[PDB]
Amino acid sequence: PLSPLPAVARAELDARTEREIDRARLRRADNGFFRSARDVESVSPADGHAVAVWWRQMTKAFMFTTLAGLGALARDYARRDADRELLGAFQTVYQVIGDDLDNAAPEFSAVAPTGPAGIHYVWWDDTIVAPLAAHVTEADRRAAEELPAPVRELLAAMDRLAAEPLGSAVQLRVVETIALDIAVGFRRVYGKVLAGGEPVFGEKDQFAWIDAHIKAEGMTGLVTDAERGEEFVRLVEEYAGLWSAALECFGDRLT
Amino acid sequence: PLSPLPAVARAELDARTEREIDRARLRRADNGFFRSARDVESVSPADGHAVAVWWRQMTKAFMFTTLAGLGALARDYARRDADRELLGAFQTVYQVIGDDLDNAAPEFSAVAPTGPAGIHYVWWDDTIVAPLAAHVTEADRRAAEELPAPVRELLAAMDRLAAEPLGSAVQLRVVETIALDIAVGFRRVYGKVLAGGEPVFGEKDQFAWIDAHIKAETVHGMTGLVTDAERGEEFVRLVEEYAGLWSAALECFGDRLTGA
Ligand SMILES: CC[C@H](C)[C@H](N)C(=O)O
Ligand SMILES: CC[C@H](C)[C@H](N)C(=O)O
Ligand SMILES: [Fe+2]
Ligand SMILES: [Fe+2]
Repeated sequence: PLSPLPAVARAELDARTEREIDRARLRRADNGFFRSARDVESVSPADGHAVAVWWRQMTKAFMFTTLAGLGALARDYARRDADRELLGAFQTVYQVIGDDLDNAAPEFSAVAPTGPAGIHYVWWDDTIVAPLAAHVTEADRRAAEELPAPVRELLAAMDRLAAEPLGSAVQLRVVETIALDIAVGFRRVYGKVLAGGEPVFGEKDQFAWIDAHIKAEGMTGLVTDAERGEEFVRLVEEYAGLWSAALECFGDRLT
Repeated sequence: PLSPLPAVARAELDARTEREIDRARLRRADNGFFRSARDVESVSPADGHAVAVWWRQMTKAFMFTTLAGLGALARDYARRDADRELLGAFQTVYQVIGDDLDNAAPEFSAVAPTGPAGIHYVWWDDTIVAPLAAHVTEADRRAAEELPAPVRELLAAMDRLAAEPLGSAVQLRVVETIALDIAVGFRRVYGKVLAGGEPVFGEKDQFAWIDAHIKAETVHGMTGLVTDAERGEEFVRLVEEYAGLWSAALECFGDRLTGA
């Protein structure tokens, strides 16, 4: 009869994880991506396009490997009797993934393309990558798809967490924290990409994907014993560090 | 370059799949569960309770192992380029799971409890198993939890499909075919449970779980996830196995309703 840790023990896990995120240099003030997105004067199409391709692959992998992690947990709950407080947290994960896979929240369903075109990595590909690709060469496009080492390392960690029953809680706990600052950074960068001196993105609804996200924006509820709690913090530490290294790679390329 | 098979080959897979469901004797007129549910004059609390406990465990495993199977497919899609037609079929699996996990379809959310109390195996436990359990002895309650062999075999197949990237497609293809007849069967069975001379289910709203399932299946493809001919053969083999085990588990229900 599986149950979550007592509340006060879960509050401690929340504080420890909020500290690891601090420690990983992911806050609006500490990560170079959020800073460069604000500081830099203009962005070349090739630089903006490369970051857009990297993000497409990162968010694709985030969605699918978080769903896989939820499935790993589902496999366990098929063979145990999770109590209703655990089941509620399990439902939350399913609901949150539904933003990226099916535009669940009204902030998304009103504006997103329907069907598969609305899946968030596809919607990003169609509305950010594609208009930038017209301003770059095929050789550039192929180069952008050879992902840099910090992005590759984060994707490798997502593949490992795809098999971990704690994996979806780890990924959503970290990503939900930094999501809004990422979205605001993108709103800024792609307003500053210029081609014939002129902005590539110059209408309102070319930012639909980004603005829907800024509008739109407990996981420890799935920890069932103190040991799994320790594993949760260990995994958050690894994953938060890899996310930070990947976002600094964004900042470096934008300069 | 990951794409569904051409529409001609998928239509052929669909026909082979319908034939496997026919051969498994899962149709309305074939399976002993639907027959017994229509024919029996009355159902004892102990017999109704046992079937409801077995059902609770079967539908709990169906939900979690189908979601696990979707996760196994997600593992593969994380590193491949599935085209938009595959992605659309993937979205559909996610949406359909949401009925049981989150009462996604409006027919369900209009009556279901909110939060985890609305998960379908939990809602069944609270509204069907619990009122029946008031009318059975402790010995009988413990016996009901000793699941019979055909039920255990089906749960084991569900565990095996939890790891299979085709597993969610296999389970939904079969269950969506038989869901209406199962729900109608339960409406008939639990309408005929009497304790003393009184109906155990004497108020319309006690049937809410069953009536919602009947409406959702009434008022309203998985082969689209098959990406080559070798996977198509595996899909048909898995459907044959899984449909056979579903039919045997339902035959076990029918036997319980007609026992000496
Ligand atoms: C990593 C996920 C981010 C924050 C966003 N939800 C997206 O669709 O890309
Ligand atoms: C096996 C699933 C059946 C058809 C129903 N959806 C339920 O919640 O039990
Ligand atoms: Fe998203
Ligand atoms: Fe259901």
